[PDB]
Amino acid sequence: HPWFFGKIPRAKAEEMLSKQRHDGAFLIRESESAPGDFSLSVKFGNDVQHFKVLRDGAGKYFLWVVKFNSLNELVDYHRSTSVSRNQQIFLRD
Ligand SMILES: NC(=O)C[C@H]1NC(=O)C2(CCCCC2)NC(=O)[C@H](CC(=O)O)[C@@H](c2ccc(C(C(=O)O)C(=O)O)cc2)/C=C/C[C@@H](Cc2cccc3ccccc23)CNC1=O
Ligand SMILES: NC(=O)C[C@H]1NC(=O)C2(CCCCC2)NC(=O)[C@H](CC(=O)O)[C@@H](c2ccc(C(C(=O)O)C(=O)O)cc2)/C=C/C[C@@H](Cc2cccc3ccccc23)CNC1=O
Repeated sequence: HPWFFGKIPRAKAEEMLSKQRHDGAFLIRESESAPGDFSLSVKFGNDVQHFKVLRDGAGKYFLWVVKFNSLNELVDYHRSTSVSRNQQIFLRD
């Protein structure tokens, strides 16, 4: 879509997002090294972060595997992330 900028090099992607107002300004581009792969470049305060768009064996896309080592970690995550897939819900007594 409109966030998609195809073969824009990494450098010029950072050049571009660097001249943008707010944090979280982004685009997706083809990976510099990996044929058929995508990179997400995101303006965040003073730098540009680059993420590799991961794929699994079924061909789905993700940035990271969301799993936790404890119940505590799971609870702290979902105090700012919704527990529900279709409703916004957080946290408690
Ligand atoms: N989605 C993610 O990128 C979560 C990851 N990254 C991080 O935590 C980050 C998050 C932003 C703040 C800095 C640290 N980033 C990084 O580690 C890196 C850091 C970087 O910017 O060099 C990130 C990255 C590497 C290279 C590119 C590059 C390309 O595709 O050739 C490009 O510009 O097109 C883009 C991004 C990816 C590493 C891959 C990852 C290892 C890896 C996984 C799967 C496939 C390959 C394939 C080839 C090499 C490495 C990997 C580790 N990094 C992470 O998993
Ligand atoms: N982009 C979205 O937000 C859409 C969905 N995803 C979610 O709600 C999510 C992600 C956002 C945060 C809440 C959990 N994910 C999921 O629901 C899930 C599953 C879940 O329990 O978290 C998502 C999913 C299933 C399977 C894999 C698996 C594989 O594909 O073989 C793998 O590991 O790669 C991965 C993911 C199921 C989708 C079916 C969906 C039901 C469905 C819709 C349309 C067509 C079909 C067709 C067949 C079965 C189900 C559906 C429900 N999930 C969503 O609709």
